[PDB]
Amino acid sequence: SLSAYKTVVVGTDGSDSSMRAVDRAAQIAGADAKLIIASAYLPTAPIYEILHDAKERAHNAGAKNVEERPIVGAPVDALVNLADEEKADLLVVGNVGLSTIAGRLLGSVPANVSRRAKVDVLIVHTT
Amino acid sequence: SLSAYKTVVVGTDGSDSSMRAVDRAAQIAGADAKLIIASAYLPTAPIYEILHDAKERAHNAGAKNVEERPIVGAPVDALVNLADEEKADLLVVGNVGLSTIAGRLLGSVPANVSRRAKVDVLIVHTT
Amino acid sequence: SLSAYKTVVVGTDGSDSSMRAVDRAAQIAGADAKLIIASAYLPTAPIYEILHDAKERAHNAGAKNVEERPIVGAPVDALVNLADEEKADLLVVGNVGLSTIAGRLLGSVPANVSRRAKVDVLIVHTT
Amino acid sequence: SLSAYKTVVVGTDGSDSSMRAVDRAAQIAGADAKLIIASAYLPTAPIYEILHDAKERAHNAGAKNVEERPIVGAPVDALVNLADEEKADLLVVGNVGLSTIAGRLLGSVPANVSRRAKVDVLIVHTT
Repeated sequence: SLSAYKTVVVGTDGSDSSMRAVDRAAQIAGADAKLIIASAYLPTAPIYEILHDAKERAHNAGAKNVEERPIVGAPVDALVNLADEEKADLLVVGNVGLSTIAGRLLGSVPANVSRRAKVDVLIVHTT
Repeated sequence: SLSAYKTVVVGTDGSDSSMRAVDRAAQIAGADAKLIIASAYLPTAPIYEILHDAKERAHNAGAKNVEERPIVGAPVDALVNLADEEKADLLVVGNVGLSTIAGRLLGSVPANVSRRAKVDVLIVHTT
Repeated sequence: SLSAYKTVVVGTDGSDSSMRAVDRAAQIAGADAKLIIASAYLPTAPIYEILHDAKERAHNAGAKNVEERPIVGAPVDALVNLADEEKADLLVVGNVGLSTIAGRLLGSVPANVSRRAKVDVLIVHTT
Repeated sequence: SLSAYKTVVVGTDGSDSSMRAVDRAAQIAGADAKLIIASAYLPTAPIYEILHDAKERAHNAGAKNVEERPIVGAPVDALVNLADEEKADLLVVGNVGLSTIAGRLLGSVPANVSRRAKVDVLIVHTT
């Protein structure tokens, strides 16, 4: 008798593939959940334009409670910290990878399956 | 303009973790989506009792169009095969892993982040 | 003109796969390199017997300079710390995994290939 | 007991990263082992030139028995096939990855640890 996701965080770097993850995250967050869009600062900084556009796409997709957020430093650690400070219950990202031997050999199976079967993959954490 | 998922496939082994994944999967499939519950066969077989209970769990969660299906041979290839044959647009599994050096060192980052942040992780496929 | 590995760290939980990784790590360390054998502490603690035996097997494999080390807390973070503290140049682990749908879906590709092609995999870091 | 590797394979795309992995693979191949350099085809031919540059770097690294070999189709499967056809006992790749939120979140832990500790990672298969 679980409840719907209340705090969704989605990462975007502005790529077209990335925007699809934003849309899906928007559809899930809807009008009752909080949607946080994040982007890693690799280098007004250009990231803010990416966040703004992403925030607009989210609104057009149905997300009413949207906010942007730059990620600083080692992205994954920052993301985990964000999830904890915002008590996120769902994290979303768009699949991506390299078509080279190394790029593929060093990947993760979930990302691989997602690409192989052109499907989305959901990992449910355990208490 | 994104609509909800139509064909949701979830994996389970009968453990507690798997049941949470089933709940979440059911909650998403709801009533207007097809929910296929899969389980890997690895020695009527006891797997059918697990699939039956999971099926009832999916029902007690809101899933209507529920159906069970045993996974045979290499589970990933089978799963990829099942999704392609059923036009699935969402695969779901409960997180799981080993806590030994090798167990943790050989895993995937999404699995790891899911555990560290006690949050679910969604990988959205691209074109 | 890259030279041979000088400081090798291998992890073991005392299983048979792990012991094979110990033999391989020992074969690489030989008589001119330092071999550090690590094991994650989960719970004289039983971990010391496992370490002692691993040390014995390393010697019988030609490794002259071998020391044991218990790993505490989150395993990967402890391993990264050890590698930094001992200036390691090669980490070794025996492949391992779960055979359930989730176990396989959440794994890494390098571990998958290792099992698929029954071969050892080596990831070379970059600057 | 165990003996050094006899058939070593190493993928490369010509990148600086790949070249470092070539050097390491060659250092291991030495003179009494065969080094098979591989490169994905279609991720006087661009791929053949890369393979040429690799054979030369390998030779200088101390590799005696070297041989170029283009990979066709999905790199991983081809690599797995190549491994079995050549009965390779070791695969080598240069660590590579994306720095975006998705890029790091979707990677594998072995690749990640290799980057964090700037160390090489070896996964020993079981039997």
